[PDB]
Amino acid sequence: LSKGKITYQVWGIRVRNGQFVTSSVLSFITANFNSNTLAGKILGNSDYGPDVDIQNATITGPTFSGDATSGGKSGKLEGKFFEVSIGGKITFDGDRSLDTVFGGVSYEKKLDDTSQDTNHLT
Repeated sequence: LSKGKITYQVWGIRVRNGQFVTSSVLSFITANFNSNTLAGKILGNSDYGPDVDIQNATITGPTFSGDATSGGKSGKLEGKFFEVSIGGKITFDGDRSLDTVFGGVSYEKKLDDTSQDTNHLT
């Protein structure tokens, strides 16, 4: 994970009414391994509830973290990189019903991408 961009296709899980419900037209998260930045959005639905937005997260080695917002609440993102895959968790201290674990697989890899941005690959 030394350079390039990977755009992942991701799904979150929340608990609603004593069951696990998934999120989501696709949810992307993009990791830029040049600039060590990450961004994306988990799209919800009526059961999973509000979308999760991730602007300007950070990458260090095979780990990433940052802030997220969902339903007006701010969350703390932590996750890992492992077709390759990604997973993580987002905690919302102001409303813990928004807490979610997510995972995903690579949608598009550009390992020789030399851009600095976290715009999704298509």
